[PDB]
Amino acid sequence: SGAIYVGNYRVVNRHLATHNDWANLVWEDSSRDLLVSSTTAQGCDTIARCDCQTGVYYCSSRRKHYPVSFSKPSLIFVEASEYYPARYQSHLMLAVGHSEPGDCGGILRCQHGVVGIVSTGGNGLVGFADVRDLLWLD
Ligand SMILES: COc1ccccc1[C@@H](NC(C)=O)C(=O)N1CCC[C@H](C(N)=O)C1
Ligand SMILES: [Zn+2]
Repeated sequence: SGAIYVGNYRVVNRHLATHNDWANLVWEDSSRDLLVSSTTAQGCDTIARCDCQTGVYYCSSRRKHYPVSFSKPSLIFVEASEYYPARYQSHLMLAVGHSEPGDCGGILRCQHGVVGIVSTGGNGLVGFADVRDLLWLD
């Protein structure tokens, strides 16, 4: 689990969005595994606007932060799960690092701010849903 809180927006993995997120829906994209909802209180986070390919992410299954080298946002095949059919997920960045299904929502950050959140993984890989292109979050 995990969310980004920026301005009057809450960014979460679409497959983990609550009844409340859907009732205050601003934008969602099944192909990116992202959902944005509106909030009344002002958020604590700031978004990176950069081309960084190194950063640090929080891994809840280890209660630890790990440094990562990650690929540019791209279209990657993701096997069927209990939440989605087999499909291509867009705006996804892969990296070598530990992740388990419940790690989704962990924030990836560079020196410029929030880059994205954990969305995929398996076998020593961790994938992050990019949010740096969503300029309207600011
Ligand atoms: C953090 O994700 C994982 C970690 C370890 C193992 C497996 C995973 C993920 N499976 C894959 C095929 O990437 C996973 O559990 N997902 C279920 C929820 C939706 C996710 C998505 N489609 O973006 C996929
Ligand atoms: Zn950066």
